[PDB]
Amino acid sequence: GPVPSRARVYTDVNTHRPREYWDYESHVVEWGNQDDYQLVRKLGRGKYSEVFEAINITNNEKVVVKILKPVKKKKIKREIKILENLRGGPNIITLADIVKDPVSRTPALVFEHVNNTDFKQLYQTLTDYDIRFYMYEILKALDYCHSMGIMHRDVKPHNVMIDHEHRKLRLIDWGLAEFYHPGQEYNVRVASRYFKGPELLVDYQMYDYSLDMWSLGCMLASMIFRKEPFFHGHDNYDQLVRIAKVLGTEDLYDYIDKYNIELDPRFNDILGRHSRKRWERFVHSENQHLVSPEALDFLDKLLRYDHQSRLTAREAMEHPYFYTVVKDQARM
Ligand SMILES: Brc1cc2nn[nH]c2cc1Br
Ligand SMILES: Brc1cc2nn[nH]c2cc1Br
Repeated sequence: GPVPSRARVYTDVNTHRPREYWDYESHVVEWGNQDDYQLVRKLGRGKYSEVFEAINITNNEKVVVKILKPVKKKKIKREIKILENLRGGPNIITLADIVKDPVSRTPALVFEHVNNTDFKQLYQTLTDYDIRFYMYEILKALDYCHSMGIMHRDVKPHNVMIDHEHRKLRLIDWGLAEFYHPGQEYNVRVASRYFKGPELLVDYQMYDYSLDMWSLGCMLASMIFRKEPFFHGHDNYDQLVRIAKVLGTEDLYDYIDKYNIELDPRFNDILGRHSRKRWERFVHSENQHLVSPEALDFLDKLLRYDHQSRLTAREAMEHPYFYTVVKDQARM
């Protein structure tokens, strides 16, 4: 059987809180009236999504309304409880209200207004400095939610709303976020293909906060190398092969042996043997301005097979890559 794992940081934070904090199934929701709002327009968030710009009639304030997709209410209360727990945290989207349509009875979340400019639309046109600035901003949100015992699990450019004129950033879509409890085995069918950590791909269930750090690595790699996605798999099996071709197969199989992972039979033929590639392989004339020794050292320390080996959010924030950002923050 597989070898147990525990989080390097924030391991027992939920244990030391009242049951009410994390026992989201016992949470009682006071449902508001969706009649306090009027939808203005549908926000283009993809096919699955049902997000709208709206106006709160009571005070003429712009808001964003997310109509919850028919789901186990377990998941609904989970997203609500996580949002409520993280409310007011650095770069976390603010849940304003919780409502139901009186006729349909369908649940909906009302958020603080933000522009519909997600990071995917801006993150391939950024300067060196701005990549570091916004990465550091994302890291604030990750450290906070992890410090509060929550892993996001869907960290990707599409879930990062950015107001580039006022330099503001919000981490959004907490619908896959879950509370970390040491020993718990989690669902591995979370996150999007290109940002799925190796632990998800080999079906290692006892993962932690460090999942989000892999996803952050994938985003960083994609930005500095101008390669979208960085790991471009056909499916979940070929995704790990794409990773394997960069990180190499030696650390992969070492990782499998360390945690005694029963590797799916399909993987046997498709992985092969590959060297660990030096990051220089991905630098070219059109991306050389975004790539530095500091960026490559930072990237390397996020993208590890072994989830234990990856930088924590706080450790990442104190990496040399962010020195000029930290400096400028204190100046202001
Ligand atoms: Br306002 C509002 C109007 C709606 N029509 N159908 N669903 C709705 C949800 C909200 Br909130
Ligand atoms: Br825009 C937006 C989209 C979201 N998806 N899930 N939560 C969200 C919050 C906002 Br604000």
